[PDB]
Amino acid sequence: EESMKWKKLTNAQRSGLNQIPNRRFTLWWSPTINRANVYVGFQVQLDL
RNA sequence: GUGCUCGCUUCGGCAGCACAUAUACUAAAAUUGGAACGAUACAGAGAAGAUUAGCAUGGCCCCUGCGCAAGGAUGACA
Repeated sequence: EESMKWKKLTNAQRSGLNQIPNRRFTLWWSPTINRANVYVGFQVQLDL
């Protein structure tokens, strides 16, 4: 992600690269955000 | 069918008369065909650059060598 910070990327490529911090934050707090206490509703299993 | 004709005619009947005027995708049944993104089976990183190593070229500035052209200043008695 650091090496790609300056490599002449298109706007759509950079927009899809400023999401890694959000993905890492969501994964760090995943045992709390994905809880079924928060987000009441049906649960879905990843098929692997 | 109902009721009526001063009709034939008998109450057993007959001839005529008024009203009735055109429903239905019509259908109960006939058959043989073509068929999932529903399951199981497979795969499943389901969103990234699709790369980095040398050398040479190209630009600028010196230094050295060779060539071409045009030149400058200087040196040498018997």
